[PDB]
Amino acid sequence: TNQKTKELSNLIETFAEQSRVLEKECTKIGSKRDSKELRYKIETELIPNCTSVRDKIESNILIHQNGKLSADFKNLKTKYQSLQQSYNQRKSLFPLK
Repeated sequence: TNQKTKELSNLIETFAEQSRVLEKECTKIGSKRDSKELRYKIETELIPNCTSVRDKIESNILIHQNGKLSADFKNLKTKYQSLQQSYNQRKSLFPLK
């Protein structure tokens, strides 16, 4: 409703996308597309931006005030964590060469 909290959803809205992205880039990790540029883009562009997107959401106290939104990012950062883990492992099992 509020413009301030509205701006938060904009960050979350991206996180939500970045979330699917991580799982997207993570799904290809060690699978054909497996390329240094990918893992690099992932850790140097995706995750860094996804998590950075969190700090932006977490920075907005409205995230702690708004119960609904509070869960929004929480679900993203949460699901995002699973992605990094599922991929981080795969990346260790599917080395490039």
